[PDB]
Amino acid sequence: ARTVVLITGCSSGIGLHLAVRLASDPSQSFKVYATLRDLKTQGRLWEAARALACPPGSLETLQLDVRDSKSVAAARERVTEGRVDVLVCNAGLGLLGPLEALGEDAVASVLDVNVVGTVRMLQAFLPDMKRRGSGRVLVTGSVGGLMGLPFNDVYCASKFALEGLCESLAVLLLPFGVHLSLIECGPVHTSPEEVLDRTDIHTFHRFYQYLAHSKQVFREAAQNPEEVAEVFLTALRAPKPTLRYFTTERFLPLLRMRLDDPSGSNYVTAMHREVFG
Amino acid sequence: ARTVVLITGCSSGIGLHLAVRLASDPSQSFKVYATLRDLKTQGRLWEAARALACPPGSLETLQLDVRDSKSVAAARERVTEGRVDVLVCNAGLGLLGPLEALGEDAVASVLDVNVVGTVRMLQAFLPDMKRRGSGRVLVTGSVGGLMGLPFNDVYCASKFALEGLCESLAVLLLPFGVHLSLIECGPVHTSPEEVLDRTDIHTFHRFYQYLAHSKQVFREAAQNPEEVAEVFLTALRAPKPTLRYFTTERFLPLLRMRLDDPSGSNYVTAMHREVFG
Ligand SMILES: C[C@]12CCC(=O)C=C1CC[C@@H]1[C@@H]2CC[C@]2(C)C(=O)CC[C@@H]12
Ligand SMILES: C[C@]12CCC(=O)C=C1CC[C@@H]1[C@@H]2CC[C@]2(C)C(=O)CC[C@@H]12
Repeated sequence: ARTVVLITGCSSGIGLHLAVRLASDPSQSFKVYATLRDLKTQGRLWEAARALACPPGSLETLQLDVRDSKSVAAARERVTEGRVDVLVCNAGLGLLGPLEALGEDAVASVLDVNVVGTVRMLQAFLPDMKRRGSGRVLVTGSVGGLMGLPFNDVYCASKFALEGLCESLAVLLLPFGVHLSLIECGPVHTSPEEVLDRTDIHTFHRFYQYLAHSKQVFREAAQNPEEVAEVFLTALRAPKPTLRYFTTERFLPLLRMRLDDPSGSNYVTAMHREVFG
Repeated sequence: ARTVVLITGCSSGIGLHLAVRLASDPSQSFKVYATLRDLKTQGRLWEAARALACPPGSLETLQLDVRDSKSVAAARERVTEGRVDVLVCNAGLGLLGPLEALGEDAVASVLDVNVVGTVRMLQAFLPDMKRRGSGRVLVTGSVGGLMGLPFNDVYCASKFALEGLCESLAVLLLPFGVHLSLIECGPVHTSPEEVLDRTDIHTFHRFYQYLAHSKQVFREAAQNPEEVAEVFLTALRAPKPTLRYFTTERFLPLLRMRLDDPSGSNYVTAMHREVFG
């Protein structure tokens, strides 16, 4: 029997690279259900799949919108094996800008996709894993889920939310045989005018500085998606997986500083200087 | 000029005690706008206010539903002074139970009130604080926002979400003169049949154990609301407030263990043993 894997958010980035890495594995051990919110975006996945020569039947695409529990249930029903060995909750949205410049709908959407959509996947797929006493859940996390980043208030809110969701579930799942793990990613290679109308000139200037700083960190530290995707595989094959895997060690010093001063003052000062010099 | 304070969620608990502590201050330095989602619940606030003899005009109630940006805007307009010196984002919901037993609407509501509602308060009130270069924002946090608790997956999700929201905003607000702080609270003195239908017998049994453990921690460690409310006041009067204040030192050892093993394995094991013995 092959390992059945269901991944959300496979139109690009991590989810696309992980789906074709697993489907193309030389051992042919995995059957992958790559899900996408809109099947019109599946072309890059099929072009990457052909390039790694995934065997016929190793990869299938399903439409799955994690904002809708009916779409979640109908994709679950399309899993012909009647079981999901590995569930990868990767679907996600970013949101960048002055908090007061973000639309209310955009805010609600980031939380609904990143947080409620993961809850909807877990409600639909966990019960069967708990009953069989086996199953692996991998959740794409971010450094933004471990420490707060300026102008990413809502995005960070949603990634910190996943840390608390997963850690709470991990405490309960320990003796059930169901393993949950977050894969903590740094940056990965994957109008000024409207913002200026919704904020003050100083905040706008600080946003510019954040953006110039961010592009520089990205240019210097973004990892290839193949390297990040391999951390998922490592977590998948660990006999007793930990709650968190880190794709890089680059942000651990910032992490440790944050974690060693619970008042948060050292972190706030250090991150303001790191971003705004 | 009096310090104008606007507090959300004042029908009971922390928000009710803080509103009457501030309005009854012997110095008469504060004017409090105590807001409630449903004004039919304001009786306990007025009974507590009379008992502490808050002077006439020291305390006013406004209806404010943080799920609705129109209700947020109309309460802002009722602030006759045209300024809010201290904003207290305290409105919040709990959610307890097996993740698969929680209704989709209940999940969405906890996030919308606890997380999006705080975002809506900050969008409505921050810009004026940034323009004046002064203002204090206090957010009620929880130990459940710092570490994951079994059967509180969504509640923890929402409190961790506030940590990432506030920390992200704090990094930007540092030089603006606007101070944001989380007040980290432990427990504070403030049908089996439907759950059994939505989960397995083992999860149900574990829920019972969590509940018996929780009631015991509460009975032994719940703090009086007057003590918790005073930590808000302390943060309010600090000339250079920190990002986080802790109402107690009881959970710091668990916190430190969690923070010293980034893999999360020590935390998961220690919390499973603490709750389930
Ligand atoms: C937001 C971001 C860039 C875009 C991206 O794709 C992934 C990340 C995560 C790491 C962020 C970084 C931007 C700059 C940050 C604030 C730092 O100085 C340290 C943490 C780092
Ligand atoms: C959920 C809870 C009880 C009800 C309440 O009102 C506030 C809290 C926060 C502290 C929780 C506690 C329940 C039991 C927990 C899991 C522990 O063993 C350590 C942390 C503690």
